[PDB]
Amino acid sequence: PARRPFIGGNFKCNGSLDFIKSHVAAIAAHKIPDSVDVVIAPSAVHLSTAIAANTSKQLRIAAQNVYLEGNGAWTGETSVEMLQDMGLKHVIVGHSERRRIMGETDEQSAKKAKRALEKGMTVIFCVGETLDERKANRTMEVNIAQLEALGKELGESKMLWKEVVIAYEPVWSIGTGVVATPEQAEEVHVGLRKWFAEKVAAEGAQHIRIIYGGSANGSNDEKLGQCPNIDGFLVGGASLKPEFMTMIDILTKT
Amino acid sequence: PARRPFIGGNFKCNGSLDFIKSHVAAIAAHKIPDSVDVVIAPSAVHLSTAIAANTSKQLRIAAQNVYLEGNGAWTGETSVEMLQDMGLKHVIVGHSERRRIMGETDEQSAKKAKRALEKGMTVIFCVGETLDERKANRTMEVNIAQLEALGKELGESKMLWKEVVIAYEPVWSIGTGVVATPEQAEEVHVGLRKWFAEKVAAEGAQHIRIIYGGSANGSNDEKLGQCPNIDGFLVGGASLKPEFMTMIDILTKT
Repeated sequence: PARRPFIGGNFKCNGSLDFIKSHVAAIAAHKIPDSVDVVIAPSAVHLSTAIAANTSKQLRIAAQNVYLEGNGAWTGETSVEMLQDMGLKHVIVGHSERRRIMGETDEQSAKKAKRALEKGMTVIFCVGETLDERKANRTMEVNIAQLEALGKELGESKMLWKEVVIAYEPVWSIGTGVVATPEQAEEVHVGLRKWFAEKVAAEGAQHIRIIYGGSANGSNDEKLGQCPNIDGFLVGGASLKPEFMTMIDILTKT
Repeated sequence: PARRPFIGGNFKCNGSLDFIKSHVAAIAAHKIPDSVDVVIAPSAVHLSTAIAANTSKQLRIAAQNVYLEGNGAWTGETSVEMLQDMGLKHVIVGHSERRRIMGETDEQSAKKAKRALEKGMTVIFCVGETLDERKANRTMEVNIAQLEALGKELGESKMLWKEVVIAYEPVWSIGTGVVATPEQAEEVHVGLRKWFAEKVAAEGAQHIRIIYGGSANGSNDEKLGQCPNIDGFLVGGASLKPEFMTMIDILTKT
């Protein structure tokens, strides 16, 4: 049973018009196969610019964040319809930064993802646990509660999980001084697909994509691809460098 | 003690690319004097596009929000550096929608204005109280507090107030169509300028631009402008309508 390899690029709060132009062009030129999905998430101010630079059939732009309200009195916010009007398919939801740093609740992350999913978008729905929580031993407790909020919000319409790519962020290895082992990452991915099968759809638990946003590198990734329940990567800082193309290359070979 | 009149328009989380082009060009095609400061805030997604539609030499584009950190791991967050790279001089800060709905603290809003102010942006700082607060009679107290948090962050560099525009938006007034009588609108501006001379500076107070926000509209706008301490308007709903251009004519004539 094969799921489709999927790699995301998260630029976060990085870039200028020129860097978008030069970087997007860089990735676009890299030969991208059709067995693989490649997405990059530029900052909102750069969506229009990145999209002009994308001369690629294969690659597509995503957005880092969106709101749980349609167009309205929501200053400082983007809506799904603004995204779709610009021709965007993918958006990132639940990133650790917005959850952990910016006070974004599981409900807001789940409410946000559902809304987008209703309208046909693919959501990179991001979940992960911090070191305190790993140490508590609630690795599963924390991730599943993040996931369960999505199950609850999607609810009856479980068709929507189809457009969800799970992103596991090993937040506890982000300069905690602790790095992840491919074993530890895989163990989590197995544990999550187990939840989805057991509590959503056993049939569709083999079709969902779960990617490892966990300090994946040019190396230590050829290993990570090998992990069977790891379906690809959500790169962060490295998505701003040419290392990113190489990471793409690995996914294909693996 | 003459203040240069300032009218700002907030699209809020509204717009389509096509809409943005057409409207921005309808505004640019309007005769704007060198006497009045005009600024419009489209969504971050539409910033590039709005700047391209803008053929005016007086009109400026603004941002409805900015983050309090710089470039880096703030997924879903825009930075002043991104803004200035795009050629933006104005950003909106401390809007009741984000304050009263999304949980932006007073200091969160204060640290955003300061950082954007340090890098020489002209900040549209928003203050305002809820229907309750006004009834509890806590108007000046609330407006002062939101205003104080900026003082605290600014601290020694008090001149960063020079490029501050203050928008008092009654919380009750906004959207509910119910609005502030000129007697009322003016009442608040005196207290706020009272605060500024009192707490900040007595020469700079003469020059700080306090603009009135909320349900501003034709006919009504007219007396509102005549109020000698109301230096302009922050428009939401009508900024989207051809009405906005009319509003600028009134502001100047006044």
